[PDB]
Amino acid sequence: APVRSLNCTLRDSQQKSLVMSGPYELKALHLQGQDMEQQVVFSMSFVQGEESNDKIPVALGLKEKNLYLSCVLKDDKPTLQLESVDPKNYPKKKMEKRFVFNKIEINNKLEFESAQFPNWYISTSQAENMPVFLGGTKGGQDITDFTMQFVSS
Repeated sequence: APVRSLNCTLRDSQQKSLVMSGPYELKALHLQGQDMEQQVVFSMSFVQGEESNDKIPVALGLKEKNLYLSCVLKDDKPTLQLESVDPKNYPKKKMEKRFVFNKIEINNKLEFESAQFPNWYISTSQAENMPVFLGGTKGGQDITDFTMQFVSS
């Protein structure tokens, strides 16, 4: 209850929208028009962590589902996953580190760094219908910057 949330959608800098692939996967694809319906709405929560003018810790859950983006090791590799949680205990202000991302504002765009694995960012691929992932390479050919749209649902 003592958590401030905010509904929104994310679009990568290449203007791709995010959509639920499997029950636990997000995909980024060029979506437009009415078809923009298969687009995911997040509830962004301002949680506890080391706040700053340029870094704001948030948790990213799907709007009315008990599903959260979390960063864990899977094969020794930092990996982004959708994690289901107790729908009674979430969201909360002191989320577990896995669930926390630092939101960074860069040139009217956003980057989400994993608080658990520093310098690892939520990333999308140049190509479409590719899954959203955790990447340890800023710049490069993979996209780590986003734009956010305020919404509601």
